[PDB]
Amino acid sequence: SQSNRELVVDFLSYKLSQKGYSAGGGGGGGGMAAVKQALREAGDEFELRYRRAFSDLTSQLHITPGTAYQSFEQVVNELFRDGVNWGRIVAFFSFGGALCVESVDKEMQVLVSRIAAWMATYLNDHLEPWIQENGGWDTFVELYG
Ligand SMILES: CC(C)(CSc1ccccc1)Nc1ccc(S(=O)(=O)NC(=O)c2ccc(N3CCN(Cc4ccccc4-c4ccccc4)CC3)cc2)cc1[N+](=O)[O-]
Repeated sequence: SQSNRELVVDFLSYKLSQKGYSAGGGGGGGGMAAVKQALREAGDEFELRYRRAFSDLTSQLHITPGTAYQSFEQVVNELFRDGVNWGRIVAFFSFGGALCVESVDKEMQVLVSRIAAWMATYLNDHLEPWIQENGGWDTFVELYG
């Protein structure tokens, strides 16, 4: 669903903007303004909390011009290996943002667009099914937002 794609572009932009960088922002364009906000906030606390499992994980996969989508999907699978939930859902995004920020550091913003697509796909072929069977996103905001 295009809706999801909007969240990715928005979340990614917010993550990049936090490090000074910039990109095609999405905090107002489409709809689901509440979802975007609730997500951004949820992402912040994500990194903050949790001592281990975060700084090392990001290193597990180093997105590269040669890297394939299959290599990125494997990292995501591990995240949702013991089921799926709003808690882990945020991880998916927080993980993508980190990759984008890294690509920029190595003068590879072009990769950013790629990560965005890779996320949109997995989002509509793994979590999408679950999200629909959990009160959609509206619930994520009602509980966490
Ligand atoms: C109230 C508050 C606002 C507090 S902050 C918060 C805490 C946890 C999750 C979200 C928000 N939100 C809040 C509280 C509790 C909840 S909750 O549904 O009970 N969910 C959790 O507590 C929770 C979910 C997943 C977790 N890991 C992710 C993947 N693994 C490696 C791991 C750990 C960390 C990062 C990446 C990875 C990872 C990387 C690469 C591949 C796979 C996994 C191990 C650890 C740890 C805790 C959700 C939310 N939520 O917003 O969705």
